[PDB]
Amino acid sequence: RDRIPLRIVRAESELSPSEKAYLNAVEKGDYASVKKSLEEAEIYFKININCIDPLGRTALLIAIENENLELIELLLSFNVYVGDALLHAIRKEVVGAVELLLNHKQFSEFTPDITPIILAAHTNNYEIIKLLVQKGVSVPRPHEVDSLRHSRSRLNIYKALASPSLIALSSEDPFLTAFQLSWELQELSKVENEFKSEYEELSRQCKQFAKDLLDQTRSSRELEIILNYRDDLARLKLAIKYRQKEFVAQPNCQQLLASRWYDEFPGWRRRHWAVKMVTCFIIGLLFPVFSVCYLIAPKSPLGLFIRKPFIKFICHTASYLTFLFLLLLASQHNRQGPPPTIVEWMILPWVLGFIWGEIKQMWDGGLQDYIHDWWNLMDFVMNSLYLATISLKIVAFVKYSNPRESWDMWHPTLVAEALFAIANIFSSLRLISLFTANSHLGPLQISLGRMLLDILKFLFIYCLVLLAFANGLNQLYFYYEETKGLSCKGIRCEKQNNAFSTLFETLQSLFWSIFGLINLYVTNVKAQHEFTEFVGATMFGTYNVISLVVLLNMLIAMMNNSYQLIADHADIEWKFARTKLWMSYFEEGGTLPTPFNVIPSPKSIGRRAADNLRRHHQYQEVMRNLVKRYVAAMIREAKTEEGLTEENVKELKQDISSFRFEVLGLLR
Amino acid sequence: LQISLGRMLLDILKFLFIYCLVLLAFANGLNQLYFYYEETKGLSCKGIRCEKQNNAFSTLFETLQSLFWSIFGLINLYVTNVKAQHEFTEFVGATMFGTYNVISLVVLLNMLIAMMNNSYQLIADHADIEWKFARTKLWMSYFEEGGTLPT
Amino acid sequence: YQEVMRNLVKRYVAAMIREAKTEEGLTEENVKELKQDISSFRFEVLGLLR
Amino acid sequence: RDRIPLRIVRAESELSPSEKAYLNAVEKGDYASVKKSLEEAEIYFKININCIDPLGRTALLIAIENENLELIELLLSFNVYVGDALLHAIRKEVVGAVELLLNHKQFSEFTPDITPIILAAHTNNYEIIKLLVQKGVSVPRPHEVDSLRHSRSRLNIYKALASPSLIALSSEDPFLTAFQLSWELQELSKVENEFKSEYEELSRQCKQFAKDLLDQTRSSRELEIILNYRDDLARLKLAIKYRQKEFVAQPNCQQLLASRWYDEFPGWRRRHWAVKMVTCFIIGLLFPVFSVCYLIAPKSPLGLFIRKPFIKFICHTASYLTFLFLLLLASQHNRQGPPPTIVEWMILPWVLGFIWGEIKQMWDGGLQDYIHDWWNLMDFVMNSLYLATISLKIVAFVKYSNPRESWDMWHPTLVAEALFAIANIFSSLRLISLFTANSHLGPLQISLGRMLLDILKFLFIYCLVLLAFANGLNQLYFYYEETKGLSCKGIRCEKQNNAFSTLFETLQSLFWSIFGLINLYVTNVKAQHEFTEFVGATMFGTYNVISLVVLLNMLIAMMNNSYQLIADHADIEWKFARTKLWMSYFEEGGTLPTPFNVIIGRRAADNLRRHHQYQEVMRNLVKRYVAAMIREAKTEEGLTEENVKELKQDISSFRFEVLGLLR
Amino acid sequence: TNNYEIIKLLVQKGVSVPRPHEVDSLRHSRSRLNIYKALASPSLIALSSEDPFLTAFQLSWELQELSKVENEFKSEYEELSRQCKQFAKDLLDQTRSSRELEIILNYRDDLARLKLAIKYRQKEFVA
Ligand SMILES: CCCCCCCCCCCCCCCC(=O)OC[C@H](COP(=O)(O)O)OC(=O)CCCCCCCCCCCCCCC
Ligand SMILES: CCCCCCCCCCCCCCCC(=O)OC[C@H](COP(=O)(O)O)OC(=O)CCCCCCCCCCCCCCC
Ligand SMILES: CCCCCCCCCCCCCCCC(=O)OC[C@H](COP(=O)(O)O)OC(=O)CCCCCCCCCCCCCCC
Ligand SMILES: CC(C)CCC[C@@H](C)[C@H]1CC[C@H]2[C@@H]3CC=C4C[C@@H](OC(=O)CCC(=O)O)CC[C@]4(C)[C@H]3CC[C@]12C
Ligand SMILES: CC(C)CCC[C@@H](C)[C@H]1CC[C@H]2[C@@H]3CC=C4C[C@@H](OC(=O)CCC(=O)O)CC[C@]4(C)[C@H]3CC[C@]12C
Ligand code: NA
Ligand code: NA
Repeated sequence: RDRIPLRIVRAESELSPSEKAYLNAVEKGDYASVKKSLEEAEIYFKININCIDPLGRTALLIAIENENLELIELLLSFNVYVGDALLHAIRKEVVGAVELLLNHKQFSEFTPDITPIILAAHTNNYEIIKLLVQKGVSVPRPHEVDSLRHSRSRLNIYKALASPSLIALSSEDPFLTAFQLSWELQELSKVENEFKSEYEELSRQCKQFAKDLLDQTRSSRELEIILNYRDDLARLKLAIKYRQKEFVAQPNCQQLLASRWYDEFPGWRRRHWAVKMVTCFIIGLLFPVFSVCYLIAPKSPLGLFIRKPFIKFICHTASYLTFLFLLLLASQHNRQGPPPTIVEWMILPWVLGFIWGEIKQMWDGGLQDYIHDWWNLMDFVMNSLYLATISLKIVAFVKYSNPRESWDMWHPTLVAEALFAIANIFSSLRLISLFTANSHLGPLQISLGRMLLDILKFLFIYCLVLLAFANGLNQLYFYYEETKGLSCKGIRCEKQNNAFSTLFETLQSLFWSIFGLINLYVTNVKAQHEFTEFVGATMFGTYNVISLVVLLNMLIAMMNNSYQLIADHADIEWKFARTKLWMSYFEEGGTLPTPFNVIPSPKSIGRRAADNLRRHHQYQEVMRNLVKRYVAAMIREAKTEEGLTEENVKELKQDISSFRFEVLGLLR
Repeated sequence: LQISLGRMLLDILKFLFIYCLVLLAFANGLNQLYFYYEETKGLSCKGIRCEKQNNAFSTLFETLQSLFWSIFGLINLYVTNVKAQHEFTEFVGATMFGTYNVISLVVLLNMLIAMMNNSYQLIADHADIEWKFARTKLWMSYFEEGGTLPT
Repeated sequence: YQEVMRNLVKRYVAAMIREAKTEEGLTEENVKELKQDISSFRFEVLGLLR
Repeated sequence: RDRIPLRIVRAESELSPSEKAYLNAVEKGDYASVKKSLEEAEIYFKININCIDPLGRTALLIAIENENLELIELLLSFNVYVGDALLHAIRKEVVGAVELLLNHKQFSEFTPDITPIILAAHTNNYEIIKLLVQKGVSVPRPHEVDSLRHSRSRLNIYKALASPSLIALSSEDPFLTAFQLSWELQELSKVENEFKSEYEELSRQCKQFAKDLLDQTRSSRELEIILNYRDDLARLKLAIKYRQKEFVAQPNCQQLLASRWYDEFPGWRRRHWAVKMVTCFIIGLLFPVFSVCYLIAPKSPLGLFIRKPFIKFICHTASYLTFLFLLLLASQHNRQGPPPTIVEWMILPWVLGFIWGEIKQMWDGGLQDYIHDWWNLMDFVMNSLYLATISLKIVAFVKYSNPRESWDMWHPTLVAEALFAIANIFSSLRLISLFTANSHLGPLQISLGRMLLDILKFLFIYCLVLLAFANGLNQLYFYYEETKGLSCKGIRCEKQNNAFSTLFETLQSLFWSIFGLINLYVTNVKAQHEFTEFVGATMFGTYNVISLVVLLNMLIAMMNNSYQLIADHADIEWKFARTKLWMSYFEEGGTLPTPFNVIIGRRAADNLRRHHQYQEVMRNLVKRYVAAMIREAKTEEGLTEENVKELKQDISSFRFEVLGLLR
Repeated sequence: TNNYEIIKLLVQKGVSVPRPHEVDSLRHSRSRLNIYKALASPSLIALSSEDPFLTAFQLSWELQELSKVENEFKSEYEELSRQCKQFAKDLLDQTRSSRELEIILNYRDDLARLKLAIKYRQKEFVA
């Protein structure tokens, strides 16, 4: 028509105008008119007590929303249907919920999984949670042997258990509850792609709660009581095990790890940086001097001097540097390859030292925690190529005796030299992993290492573009141009005669055509077919546009967004890996670096219950202090939020209005 | 503008030490693989800079020049041949040179672009107040007497 | 110089105490102040009328 | 020592504890204890009335800060030294300043340039400004024939004049006041390096005020009364003249300009885009048909057809496209050259049309507004190369008669062909300036054009790096090499024989070595000097690192920050240039594109009628605007603490009055 | 808390602060950071300082070079040094009249206060 008719499609019963006067009496703060209207309401005919608006509000709630406790005492003095009014008393953090605890299909606003203590934990109010635990309320355990209720109810249970007040109260130790809950919520967010950000939010909440308990640690003996609690530094090991990147790199914790890392050094971190370079240089030069000791006399000044973990790092990395200067020296110095040089004879204790060090590293931690870090996998590939290299040198020495250059092209000396060179690339890229100790080159290296996983998602797409244009240029050019009468037959050849002939040759031609290293005369046919040459050069041109312009600048943009997202969490991430580095040098069994790891390098009971009860009650005493001052601290921080909702004005408004209705009731 | 670039230089110089260790890495590899495989001293010109590029991976210093100039498009593929017939060492050497070009030109250099995107975003907030500090360091070196009558 | 700094510290302290007022954010404890400024007045007037 | 002592270094007098009881009688709202203590204060024994805290807090101010008007009436009933208390009544927007207006070296908190109406304009409260204009208060004019007071006082005067309530009140028309003040504050921010962001902030305030008056225009006849007010569309021409990029691209004004741009197309902007391409294609094909008319009969359907400005754009740009397809056709077709082909005989009316069009464009607007836009300068260079081309063709035809290739190397046919080709590059890059009409290719082109000025600041640094490494590589390679036997002698040759020989050759070698186009055998010496070859290749290497690894990625980062700063304002600043494109086709005298370009008391009655009509419309807009901003002052989603300081005394004074009536 | 009135109420009774330098470990660095956090407030420097520009400059220098010493608590001492560097600019902002500004920027205990400001890297005092 010309107009639209607006009618209430979903009908509401509404209420008798006398009932509207009763709900006008309440919420205005009338202690007189509500009492008069309820005494009238005893007579059944005039009005009903449990009257409900078309918009919620069944009488009792209005006395909670407009926070007035005398009307709650008046309505609970009568028989008002409570229903879910206790839960509405929990949301607003009204501590008049005592009056709903101590005393006394209908459109419940809440999902029916909600018990009072679940919604008490969601509001994170310490007082109401203490008021509900004192009566005794349980939570269901989450594990299982129609579908929205199950995942919603499990997320409400984990959302309730992850609150820092059912972990401050009702936990034997809140650090294990925060750590194990952060683990179960993280690994639970990986299970369900749906509800991913909510379980990640809860795991971030548990990871922040533990740092906010560390922040309350004064008097550093308490910090050692926390970080030594074995049910060494067992708590830190268990914190690094659960990836608690904010528990570690608390500034209190790094004081403990930094002093532990600097045993006898005095004000080492106060000296000049060039003096630090001189001390690290001359300690790095004397690494066989300190490590011949601890084999002669481990109870000695030099034997106790390498037991200090900052000196273990300079001895371990200094030994590794001399291994690398010796590999620099290897290339500056017969098919029957024997001891080719004195260099290799010097190399074998270092290589057996790294193989022993990686097997010894795999004897503790397991292949899961070993295979989690990428540098250990790089050590596996490196040392595997060292075993292949020395095995092909031995096998090359036996059963071979002498053409100069002519050889089998799979002669094991050549494969030994090639795998040796690849193992030198992988061996001398380990110095990058030495950057996490430095404070300037540290966070940079870990930000790049964090962008690598976003690059490797991108190169898949590029590999499918390579398979695409490789199929296309091979298919078009394996008939038209083929040369078998040529001398050098590859892209490498100075002439570049065949590029797209075969598929592997085409993959090399496109991969090298990322760079400016393959010329156009590549795409010419020895015959005279200008159509297939033009189609092939257009094929190669759109490859260069999609790869060089379309995708590589998308990779730049992707690393711009990823590096923006990384550098926020760079400092707290760097220090977690710096502790991982530091805390691998605290333990004994791990001193005496690689050439001295196995041999000197060749010239070529009621007291258990007493300590458990001692340490247990001591730790629970410290926890009692930390949970006390923590709950006081967060309650303090609840007050300061710099924002006032509209229901605070709703509280002041009735504070004035009920006082008006009472003074005017006493004056008239 | 000049002071924002001067501000980004200290973040570049932290970056080039990583690249120097990558140069040390692939230089150790390509020297170690190509010092025996090929040599040939019967050349009129004998380096990368020559018109034919005869020996590039032969010496460590020659390999450092070959990788550094292979950042740019200035070193051709026929560099990685062997005068003898060893297709395996030529392929492993060209794969090592290829992963050098991927790590240096595709991953390392665009990470440097991203790093200068974040650093230049962090600098240009405090650009106006830090330009004028250096402008008064320039101005206030001309207020005193004893420094007039130029060079 | 101490007279000039007397003037600057005077008008500076006045300026920052002026800027403490205009923060565009009220914490909840301000409502905790107004609520007791009504509540004590309630329990005093009701103490004088009863 | 072991401690550090803390003493009050800047000591002041401490008020007598009775005076502390008097200043504790105020700040609580006592209407009884203040009155008793002041009646006691008439006796000079116990308390002086004008008592001052060590922290401001004069007795009167506390009654203003804690906003209580009855204590202001009580203190002004007595003789309290007011001083600067009126100004403190202005800051808090207390409308009890009436009581300080109608009635009645000391540490003034304010700079002594501050009159009441300047600080009334800084607070932007309409009511207090109306209360001070009704008494009659003037502002000093800013112009001049010890130094902080002068620039601070001028910035307070311009800060007061730029407020949208001394422009809503006290201005004959607030659009000229907003436009001219935005101009004077922008061009005043360019004068003073210091205080740049503050005058730019005030000019942005004036530029927002005008758009916020156009937002109050309902009933589109009012919008035409505003946008036609000549003291055509004179107010939009004057708005584009003052770079009011937010006045233009209000959504109300772009409907007037869009409907003006579409005269007799009923709902053109609703059709399918391919149908739009067909209509623009066949109107673009019939350009000579519509433009032979308006020469035959300008009072005719086809003569009035080309007077519509959307059809002028398709005829002008379609004619320009056929000029460019004809330049494509020129290269697909004797020292003493003629007008050699039929092509250039066809070209000459096109070229004389553009020269006439640019001289005709320079007859109106002046060389300042003409030289402000860059495409007009590009037209100047293009048509200058056209004059040089045809002049060297005519000069080449006379006094020359025939070696086919062996020529002078400066022979005017070659210079004519080279300048003709450069003029074709410049001529066929004008199609990019056709992008502002399109809604998808529009804001992109203007964002790139706004990054160009940030690129050109960067290339001067790069030119100094070129002079640096060019001085080095020339200085090192001038001696060691100079192959003067080679058949081909430069970088462009097949062998690249001498590249760092001379300075110009070195500049070409480094510039082309930005790209991968110069090999390494360039840096050899014909002699055997490995040290100078290595130092030269290290200099060339550090040139490649500074230019390609540091300098060019810094340019990428710079364009990342600049493009982030541009794309916030990209859409509004696109539409300003789109109305600069649109509004150049509204006027007559400018039709008939390039090849067809050449070949009395009633005045006072209309001035009073338009003047009183426009003042009535502005009466309505200022009324509903002031109502709109006073509505928006209420909703700010933030309460300062002094609101709680108002409610707390509104309870406290009521307490000390009820307790005064019951006891 | 940076409240001027309560600080004036406590200085009038006479209260001292320990000096930070010395010849179990959380109390020492936490107590040191509370002492420097208290001395860096712009009301102990408005009161209880002979001249607050030298106190702001020298405290910004000791808090910056103290943040370089301790890698832990780095952002907190940098925050306090930024607070001291903002305080000096917020005292310049209160300079009305050219003559006063020259009294400040000529105070040798030339332009000695500008030279001493550039010496302490006060990039917001300058500009
Ligand atoms: C598809 C999944 C991957 C992501 C999607 C990619 C988006 C689609 C890519 C578009 C296809 C590439 C264009 C066609 C290639 C081509 O023409 O290459 C084919 C040939 C190139 O020369 P040949 O003909 O000799 O091969 O084109 C020509 O004949 C010459 C004229 C064409 C000019 C090309 C204009 C396109 C602009 C591309 C360069 C942009 C540079 C950016 C810097 C300003
Ligand atoms: C390690 C510390 C530094 C940072 C970490 C770097 C991350 C790991 C880098 C991955 C290794 C590089 C890939 C291997 C190189 C290689 O294959 O090079 C080795 C050869 C290249 O040709 P040759 O065999 O002739 O040498 O590979 C081939 O045989 C041809 C088929 C392989 C195709 C490569 C596909 C990988 C994609 C890389 C290009 C991406 C371009 C991006 C634009 C879209
Ligand atoms: C100065 C104002 C401009 C801005 C300031 C620029 C910052 C300073 C620039 C540093 C100087 C450049 C380095 C020296 C050039 C050079 O060595 O070039 C000189 C030569 C290059 O080969 P030649 O010796 O044959 O010339 O160096 C060598 O001999 C080979 C070994 C050096 C390896 C260079 C390692 C530096 C890393 C630079 C590449 C980074 C690539 C980034 C992608 C990962
Ligand atoms: C080929 C060999 C002979 C040398 C190749 C490596 C060296 C040239 C450089 C490259 C990386 C540098 C390393 C990078 C990082 C560190 C960590 C850094 O250790 C610290 O920061 C000390 C701990 C602290 O700072 O508290 C100083 C030494 C070291 C190993 C550097 C030692 C010198 C290295 C190995
Ligand atoms: C793709 C390469 C080969 C360039 C093609 C040459 C021309 C045919 C193209 C280049 C730019 C195009 C122009 C770019 C922008 C416009 C504006 C546009 O005009 C409008 O938007 C109509 C007004 C409106 O949309 O309200 C449509 C035509 C036109 C001139 C285009 C016409 C066709 C042009 C001249
Ligand atoms: Na390992
Ligand atoms: Na023009």
